[PDB]
Amino acid sequence: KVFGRCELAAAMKRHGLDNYRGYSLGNWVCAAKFESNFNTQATNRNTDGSTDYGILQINSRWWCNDGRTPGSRNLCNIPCSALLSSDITASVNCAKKIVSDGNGMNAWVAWRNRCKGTDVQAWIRGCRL
Repeated sequence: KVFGRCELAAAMKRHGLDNYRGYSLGNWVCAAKFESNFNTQATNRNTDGSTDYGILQINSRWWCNDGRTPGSRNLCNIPCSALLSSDITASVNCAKKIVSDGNGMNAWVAWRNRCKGTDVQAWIRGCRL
């Protein structure tokens, strides 16, 4: 599923991401834009052999099982395929655990490089929320 910007903002808000760990909703929308272009089916292979999955490009080295990332963990307790669903529940729950893990949203390199320090609220501007 390819979400609209405001559609995703509303879904993320319903699932409790606004202000989660102090990160306003715009941060999460910005992160999804630059990680996946709002596409739940996005997958990208990393040099280390792990793969990033879903709307927030959650990585198989730590967070989910894909059966092909040697030495990895599955801290979210899910198959990585769960992160590709049109229903973002799994991605949101897993993201809550990632962002709570010490480094905050810096876990998403695209957030750090493209959202951090910018007017992230612009990403939810005009949205009925």
